[PDB]
Amino acid sequence: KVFERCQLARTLKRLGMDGYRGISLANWMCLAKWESGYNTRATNYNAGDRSTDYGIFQINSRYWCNDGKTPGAVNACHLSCSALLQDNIADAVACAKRVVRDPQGIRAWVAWRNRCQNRDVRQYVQGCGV
Ligand code: NA
Repeated sequence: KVFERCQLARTLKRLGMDGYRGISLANWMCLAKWESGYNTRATNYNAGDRSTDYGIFQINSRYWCNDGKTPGAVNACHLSCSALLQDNIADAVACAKRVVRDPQGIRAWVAWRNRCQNRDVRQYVQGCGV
């Protein structure tokens, strides 16, 4: 599924993402926008280390989900990476929350650092009723 902007903002708010571990909804929107263009079935294979990024948040298989084909990988979210390719984003949200419970927080995603950190992200939630 490719979410429209505001529908995703409300979906995320309903899932308890607004202010989760101090991360505003606008930051999560900026993250999903730059990681996948709000696309839940997005995938990116990293030929360099044999891992793959999954879903709307492009969560990596080396540490977060199990896809059975990533060397020496772990599964911190305790999910099959398949769960991160569903139209329903509940599991991807549970996993994204798990990611940010770690020291880096929202900084775990380099794209957030490149396109969201110290930027005016208000535009991502404007007019969505959130
Ligand atoms: Na894994």
